[PDB]
Amino acid sequence: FVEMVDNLRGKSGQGYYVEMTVGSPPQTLNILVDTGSSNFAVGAAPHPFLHRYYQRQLSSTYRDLRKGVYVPYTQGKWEGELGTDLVSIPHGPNVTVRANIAAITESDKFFINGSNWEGILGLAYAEIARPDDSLEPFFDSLVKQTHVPNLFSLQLCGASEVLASVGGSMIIGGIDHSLYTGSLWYTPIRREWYYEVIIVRVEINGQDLKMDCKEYNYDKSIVDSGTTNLRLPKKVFEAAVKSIKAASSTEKFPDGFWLGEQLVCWQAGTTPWNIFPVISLYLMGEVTNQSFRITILPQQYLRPVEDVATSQDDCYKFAISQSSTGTVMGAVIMEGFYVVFDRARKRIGFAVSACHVHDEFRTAAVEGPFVTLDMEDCGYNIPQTDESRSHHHH
Ligand SMILES: CC(C)Oc1cccc(CN2CC[C@@]3(C[C@@H]2C)CN(C)S(=O)(=O)N3c2cccc(F)c2)c1
Ligand SMILES: [Zn+2]
Repeated sequence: FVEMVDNLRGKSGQGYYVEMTVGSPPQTLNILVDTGSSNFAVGAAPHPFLHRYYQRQLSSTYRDLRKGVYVPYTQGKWEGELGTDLVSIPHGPNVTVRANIAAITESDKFFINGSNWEGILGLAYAEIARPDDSLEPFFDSLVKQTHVPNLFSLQLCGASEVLASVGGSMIIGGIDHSLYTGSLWYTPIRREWYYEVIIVRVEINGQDLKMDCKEYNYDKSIVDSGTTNLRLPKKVFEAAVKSIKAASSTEKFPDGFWLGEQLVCWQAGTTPWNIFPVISLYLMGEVTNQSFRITILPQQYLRPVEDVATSQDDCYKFAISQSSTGTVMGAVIMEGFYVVFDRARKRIGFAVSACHVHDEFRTAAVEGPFVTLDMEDCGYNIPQTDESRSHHHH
């Protein structure tokens, strides 16, 4: 799928985007690739952080749905007008789809200054689409309207006045064998809403965290290309950081470092990578009682940032952070691997990425099988609110 290799770009820590065209004539837009949301939404009015926006009135193929949408999150929000229009991905399949499109008219702390993207491509399922699950996500429309297989795969490749440029591949409708090495291991998608998975075990430098495995998935664990960090539930983050601190103890970093709010530096090329441990997440296998592990290096969890005030040093940000909404396997995890979102088979595949950052001593790894007799259920059941229970699903 050569035509789709290297079709993603971005700035380190500001997301990966794909170029898309919307309307007739086609309006070129850079769109955030987000497996953690399900709406196709685009800046549609001026904003200080946008180099352009979607102009609905200028598309001959635009159809107004005469319905607005309000999308609040913890860290930001967007609102807009719903409609449909012709959509294509120039470095994607040779097809045009009529998809739903939310024209963003108002937002707060959503767009990022310098990110070079003006919209979002929510690749997750209809269950989490706003306003409700009847608003068909883009990927669902693409599959229904064309002969494109119900699968996509992501190879996110990790990195003085600007942030480092990043690259990647979104292979729509297939798996490209040049993007990975070794075996491709699959973990079941628990439920089709977010790309929800189950973590059965966590090790830091081969050492088991020894927590009740439901703690790893409290309240869920998701694969999210739209999130930079590896985000872990409070108790898990504490145990993990305690362990990384102990292995790296010859270096006494400020508190701000471990909170992910401060860079730590070393003379160029002298970074002591070997004092930092590998992190292994064991994911539920397709077979009962089996698991496989995905192992990341500090090259994935220590994000490179070039200091204006310290240009001659290699500086890093700690990219593991606390969560109150479960585990989020963001770019920190994804950059080590080629990830296959096999929707047709309700499973997620992981293989060692041909582009992952490593050294001469260690590599990111995907290894299995690991067996457990009479394996306990590691899944958490989210308390059901009266509001969600009341929803009908016709
Ligand atoms: C590329 C990254 C760096 O920035 C992003 C900017 C916009 C959307 C996304 C994708 N994605 C990231 C996580 C998300 C939901 C959002 C769609 C869920 N979380 C619970 S959240 O509230 O943090 N939240 C978030 C983060 C920033 C702004 C916002 F409104 C919500 C990422
Ligand atoms: Zn009903």
